[PDB]
Amino acid sequence: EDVTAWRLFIADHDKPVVNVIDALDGDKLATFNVKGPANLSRSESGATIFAIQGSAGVVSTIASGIAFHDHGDHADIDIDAPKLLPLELTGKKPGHFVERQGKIAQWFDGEDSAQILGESAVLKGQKNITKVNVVAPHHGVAVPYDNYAVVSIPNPDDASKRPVGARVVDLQGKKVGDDALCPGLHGSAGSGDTFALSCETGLLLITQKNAAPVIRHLPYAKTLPEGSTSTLIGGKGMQYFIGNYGPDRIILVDPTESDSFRLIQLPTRRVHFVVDPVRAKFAYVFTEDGKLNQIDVLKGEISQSVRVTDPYSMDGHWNDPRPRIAVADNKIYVTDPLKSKIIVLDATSFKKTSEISVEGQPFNIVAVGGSGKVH
Amino acid sequence: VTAWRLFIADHDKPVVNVIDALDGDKLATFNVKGPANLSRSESGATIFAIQGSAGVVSTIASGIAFHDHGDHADIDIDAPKLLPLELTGKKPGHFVERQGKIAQWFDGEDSAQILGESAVLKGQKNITKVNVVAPHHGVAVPYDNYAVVSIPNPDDASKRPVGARVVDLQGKKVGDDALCPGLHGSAGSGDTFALSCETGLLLITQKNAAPVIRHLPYAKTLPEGSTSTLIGGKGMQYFIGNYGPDRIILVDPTESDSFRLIQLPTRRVHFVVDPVRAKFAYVFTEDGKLNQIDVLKGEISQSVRVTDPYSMDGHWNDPRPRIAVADNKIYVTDPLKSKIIVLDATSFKKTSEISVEGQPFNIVAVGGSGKVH
Ligand SMILES: [Zn+2]
Ligand SMILES: [Zn+2]
Ligand SMILES: [Zn+2]
Ligand SMILES: [Zn+2]
Repeated sequence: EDVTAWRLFIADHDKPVVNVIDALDGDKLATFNVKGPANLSRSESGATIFAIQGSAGVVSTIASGIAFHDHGDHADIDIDAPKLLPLELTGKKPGHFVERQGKIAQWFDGEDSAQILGESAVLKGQKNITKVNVVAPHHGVAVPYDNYAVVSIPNPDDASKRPVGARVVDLQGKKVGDDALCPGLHGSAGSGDTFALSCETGLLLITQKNAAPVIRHLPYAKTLPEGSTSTLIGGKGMQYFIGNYGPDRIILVDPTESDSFRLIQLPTRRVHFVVDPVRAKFAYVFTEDGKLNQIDVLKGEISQSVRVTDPYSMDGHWNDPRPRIAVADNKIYVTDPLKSKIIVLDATSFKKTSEISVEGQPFNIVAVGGSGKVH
Repeated sequence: VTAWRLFIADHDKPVVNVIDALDGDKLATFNVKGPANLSRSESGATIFAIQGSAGVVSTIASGIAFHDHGDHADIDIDAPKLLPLELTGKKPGHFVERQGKIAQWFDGEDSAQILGESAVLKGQKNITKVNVVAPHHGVAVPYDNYAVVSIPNPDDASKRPVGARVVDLQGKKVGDDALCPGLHGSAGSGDTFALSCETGLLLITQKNAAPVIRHLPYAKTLPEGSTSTLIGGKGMQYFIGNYGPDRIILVDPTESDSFRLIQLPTRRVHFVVDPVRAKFAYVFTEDGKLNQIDVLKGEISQSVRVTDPYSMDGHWNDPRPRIAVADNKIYVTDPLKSKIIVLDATSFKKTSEISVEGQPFNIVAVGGSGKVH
């Protein structure tokens, strides 16, 4: 038969719980108790979910229960119950998580090393870690490559400031080549074979073929107004990045083209954004007015908006829970933490079709899934 | 005299259209029983329309065949036509032709079907049924008086097969099992046939005895990943496989360092080899680009945007482009726009868009050049 399966993973803002919900009909598949409130990341394969618990000093790992086999003209889908895996990563203040092609790099803001591992080992229940020295504890990022990593460089005068650039290291932590300076580095995302790190002058763009990774700097277009990016997302089916650019602007970046940057002005301040992995021409931004906004990436504009929640005006209460967006199959999911629900929209009509009740303050959300044959 | 033809299956309708590759003109439309995957014979004389949901494989005389004088070669050009021969059985799957021997797998049967290409064009339905122990999603490779067949999982055959073995044409085991967990992916290139699995490749060769299977493990220097789908060089001996969805591996079975990795810009939608200029292969990626692979250099040598993006997320059977090479052109189906894009294989410049009613999807090309008089 032919089976479609998608799952939501939803972290509570206050309680150390991750809920798993069937995205297609909203029923509860599992509740996992962890140590602290979590931020969530999925692997590219979708087979693992990582729950980063900064205040608890741990990263927990969940087997999503959905995995695929690439068989050319068809795909197979393997479906099992979601489960908490034995793999935990421990260290002071876990921060940015980056996974690509099964390679995993977990940053720890309070440690002098990042932890590199692999998804295939994790799924088998093996913990096989490489600790890579990052010189001094700082709020940084590590990007995993074949036999190398790219790591942020701590500010040499006060490591509590933002990092000052990035460098290639081998997996013994040995610097390779020259430092790529990028003052005020913060923000990271991948899109296809290109990884981006944002800073005050532009983006660092990283690729790897059959040698060490190569870092190039793309400065912000001179046609842009003053600003810089501190948070990034990356297209899935098409190569691009979207960054913030001040609190009510975003930029769209094409790393494959010379006419690289386009500015979109939002009517109110940005709460969250995500790309649509299924409909590659679209991304979504949620704004403080309570509206979900459809971004037409190729036209470089907001193509439509719809009210989903009451306003979450962020001026003055920057720390409180706010909506987060996920996409699964042909639906868009928006958490409404203050109402203990998730709003479900049809992606193409851009209208609400259902809502899912989730006790607590459902906050961070990621989705995995697809369809395949079952023989 | 030159003649090339394209056979194009609709994604949803039981239709196979035939187009003259040189001017784009529609030549024929064949109505079959269900939506078809398409395979061609090595000779190009026959096209096979595998209709999984319909329980049948139909056979089409392409209308282009070659016969010799020794060497030389004449090109015999006729209208394409449906042939009476049909293979029937539950859930036809993998088609493997090797040297005019054809092996058709049926996921729902306990036997695979072996036949000759010649015997099809001559109207003969002489099917040899080779027992494969239990129904499973496997593969059979035909040899002279033997076949190599996948081994079903002994627990439940519903899982992926666990290896391959040589059998006689009754299905009686010959020799020892070649274990290869999670076996899937099959292609031939020159004197070697490859099956991929989670530990590496099985490589099959044959002289005057049973075929011989050896295991080529993935090089320990490779990143984590595995291969589950393969294509084989035609005119140069190599294999190309996936290695996760946005990478391919190039495999040279004659080199001790057999594996070379290539990073794709985005995830792979389809790939084929170039049978005319054998040092090239082509990968279509979800970003809508066609990528030329220079196999000798081990690199992507050029890329061009051909379609809108077709993300590999969604459903596995959302309609997406497929590639075929004919003469000095490359053809890319664009199912959601009811058309085929034509590019010059050297310059990668688009020369034509051929509209085809429906959702043109799977595509294969046959043809060549010979004398007539
Ligand atoms: Zn298959
Ligand atoms: Zn399969
Ligand atoms: Zn941060
Ligand atoms: Zn002649």
